[PDB]
Amino acid sequence: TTVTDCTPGPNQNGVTSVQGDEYRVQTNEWNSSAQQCLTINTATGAWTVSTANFSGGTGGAPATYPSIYKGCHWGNCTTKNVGMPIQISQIGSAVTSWSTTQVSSGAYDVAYDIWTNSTPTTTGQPNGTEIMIWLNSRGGVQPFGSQTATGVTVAGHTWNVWQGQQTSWKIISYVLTPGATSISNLDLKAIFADAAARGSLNTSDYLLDVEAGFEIWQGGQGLGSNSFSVSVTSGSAHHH
Ligand SMILES: [Cl-]
Ligand SMILES: [Cl-]
Ligand code: NA
Ligand code: NA
Ligand code: NA
Ligand code: NA
Ligand code: NA
Ligand SMILES: [Zn+2]
Ligand SMILES: [Zn+2]
Ligand SMILES: [Zn+2]
Ligand SMILES: [Zn+2]
Repeated sequence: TTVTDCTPGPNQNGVTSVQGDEYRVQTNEWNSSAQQCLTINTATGAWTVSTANFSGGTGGAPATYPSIYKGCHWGNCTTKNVGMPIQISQIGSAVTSWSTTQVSSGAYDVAYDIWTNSTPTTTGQPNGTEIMIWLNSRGGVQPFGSQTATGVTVAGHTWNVWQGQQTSWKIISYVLTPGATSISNLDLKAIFADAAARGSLNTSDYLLDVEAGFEIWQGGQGLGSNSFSVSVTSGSAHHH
């Protein structure tokens, strides 16, 4: 039940189904051909960056974003107990937990990447909002855009907020302050409400996916995911 995927970027994505295809793990080396290997437990969904040593500057785009997700990434979709796509305004609840393993070397973030879109499906780049949630970072890396709030309270935690404009979507990043290696029962509905209040999210958009992993600029070996869960609910109770 343990698989190792080194699919080289920048144009190939290696995608591994885990936990009955409730989640998928992707190499997603979207900006590099440097060696990157993931080791993935398909029963538990745990994974590790077992081989990586990225080099380059700490500015601009990262080399890679190896990640686990529920929902659709560029048309590659999970198939069990999904709850997405769903219009943000129609979400009943949305909760996630993530436990990570970090290394005190290199330059990276430890981040959720959450996509929204005007229509419920897309084959490519979402056109709504990218919501990032940085549990931690090191090595001097910073979020896209500009810091627009400092030490704000959202969904029971304290954050700095960064907002930016990409070519066809808006980005908002919640930077946990101080950083940590895990988060439990994070209320994404509360995050979405805040992002809408701050002008970064149209709540008529569809939520496409919830991803978590590491944007890596330098290093990367030994970063990992111990456990990951996403629950997005809708509809009413009904048994047959
Ligand atoms: Cl910007
Ligand atoms: Cl689950
Ligand atoms: Na499940
Ligand atoms: Na660079
Ligand atoms: Na980024
Ligand atoms: Na991004
Ligand atoms: Na809530
Ligand atoms: Zn990708
Ligand atoms: Zn906290
Ligand atoms: Zn905690
Ligand atoms: Zn905490």
